[PDB]
Amino acid sequence: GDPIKSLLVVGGARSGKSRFAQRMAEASGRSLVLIATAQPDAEMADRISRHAADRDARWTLIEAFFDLGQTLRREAQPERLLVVDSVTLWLSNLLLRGDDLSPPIKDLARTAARLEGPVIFVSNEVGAGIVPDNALARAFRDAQGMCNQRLAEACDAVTLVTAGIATQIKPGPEPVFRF
Amino acid sequence: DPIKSLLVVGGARSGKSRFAQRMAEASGRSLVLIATARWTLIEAFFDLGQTLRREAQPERLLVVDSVTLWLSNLLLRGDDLSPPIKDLARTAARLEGPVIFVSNEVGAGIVPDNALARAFRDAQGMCNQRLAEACDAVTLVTAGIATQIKPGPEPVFRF
Amino acid sequence: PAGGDPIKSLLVVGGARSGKSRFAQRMAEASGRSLVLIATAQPLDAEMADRISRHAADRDARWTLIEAFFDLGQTLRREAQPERLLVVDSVTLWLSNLLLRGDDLSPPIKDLARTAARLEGPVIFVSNEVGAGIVPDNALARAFRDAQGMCNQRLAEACDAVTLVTAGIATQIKPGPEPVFRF
Ligand SMILES: Nc1nc2c(ncn2[C@@H]2O[C@H](COP(=O)(O)OP(=O)(O)O)[C@@H](O)[C@H]2O)c(=O)[nH]1
Ligand SMILES: Nc1nc2c(ncn2[C@@H]2O[C@H](COP(=O)(O)OP(=O)(O)O)[C@@H](O)[C@H]2O)c(=O)[nH]1
Repeated sequence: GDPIKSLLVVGGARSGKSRFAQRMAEASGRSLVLIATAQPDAEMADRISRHAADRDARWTLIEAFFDLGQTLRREAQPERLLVVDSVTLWLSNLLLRGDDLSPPIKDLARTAARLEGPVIFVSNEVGAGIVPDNALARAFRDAQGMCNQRLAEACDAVTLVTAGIATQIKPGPEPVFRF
Repeated sequence: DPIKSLLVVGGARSGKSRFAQRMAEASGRSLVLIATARWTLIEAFFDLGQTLRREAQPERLLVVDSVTLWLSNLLLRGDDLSPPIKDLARTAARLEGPVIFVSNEVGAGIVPDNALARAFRDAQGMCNQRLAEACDAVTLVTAGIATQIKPGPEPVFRF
Repeated sequence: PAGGDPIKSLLVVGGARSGKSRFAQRMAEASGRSLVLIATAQPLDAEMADRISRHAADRDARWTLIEAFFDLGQTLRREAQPERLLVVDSVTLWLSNLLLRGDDLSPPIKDLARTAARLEGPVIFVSNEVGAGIVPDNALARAFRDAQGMCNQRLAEACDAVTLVTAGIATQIKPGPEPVFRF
């Protein structure tokens, strides 16, 4: 079909969303850049090594632990495809630093909608479990859900990845009901 | 084809509440909100079934704010949830006018450590299955995007 | 191949109390095969014993039951036959049994995924999505969540068909062409 400038990929923990984003990037023929958001315990180091092992010499790596929107604005061009490592771990970095999450979320969705070069956003679903016991985890769950809603609105295409299988949900007609 | 009932399921801050609200405001009907200036507003923490029967008319379009919190209530009071959940599903088929039920998916994380969360997780799943079966239509809302799963033929696999 | 042609393998994925077991049961009862439940659930407590009771009560006398708390791949390889249909109770509870015994999870996950390629008869795998909540507090819960996600990826790749069950309603996601994008 026609080229898009923005894809959002939403999936659970260890859903295959990362691998799916990587394959969509490697099929594009663009210059490939990974926008890394993960801060390196041994659980994170293992993830970062797994991902790095499974990326060949075509890939450039730029770190953006906090300044993700600014990084996207600076690095995006038609000749390149940027893949955001994890929207989730970027949100996690802001939360734990003390940041108010609503402005950076609003700014990222604004940036997504105005992109001049293609970007794939990889993000977690974290909303389909029980209400968390502590306040900070409830605020994170809330913000990640708000963030994915804003990004889905801004982005040209949205895919859900379940057990390694991609399903497109945008573009697509919203269901209509007559009562 | 017109429908009498819609179940809307999503995660926390999925966009499902605003999806259900917006489906009413597209309907041409007399929009009403149930809680557990074109809108009325009613409370039903413990009667929901009984309530919906009373407050539904052919011209009205009710919206249940959370199935999720009504469940919580019966849970807290120590109620056997199997009969009430069965009742509300029967109710959902026989309303005097249309109804949009808004409900959470809560089963797609790990098994909770405390008994009450485990019991609520279980009831919420059974409740969504029973409302999905009774309702004419069911939509999954994911990151603010609605996908229809009913009506539509369920897949069949042969062995 | 047409969609109604016999398949060898189906993965059914859903959250807790999603209808996934009933979906598997319905697909099995529509076949003409000898129906065998491969039970992985241990009656560790009253809550598990209740779930076991509900599953036993749901199944008419057409069903045979074979326990495989730990040795699931070996059980499938031994018990699969062209005239039988094997239904795996819960992949999730098999993994939970391995997690608490202390086994490394990756080798038996990969063995199960390869096994699903070359059974002598058809199989349905019922498994939980456990990835769509918040990151767990403890290390064992985090290791479990990660292994279950990896397991479902491997089973979905290996199986002829994959369905997501949500509020008791099945949606097919395999077979089906993957989305394609140009950038
Ligand atoms: N402790 C911890 N581990 C994480 C976190 N985020 C990701 N991980 C680990 O990385 C896994 C997800 O790996 P990844 O390849 O990113 O998954 P995919 O892209 O969904 O297939 C999880 O199951 C965890 O093991 C986090 O915030 N905390
Ligand atoms: N305590 C405990 N309960 C569980 C576990 N696994 C499943 N259950 C219970 O069994 C319910 C799932 O029933 P099941 O018939 O398997 O659901 P379906 O196949 O998803 O409809 C859950 O909501 C829990 O109440 C577990 O590991 N521990």
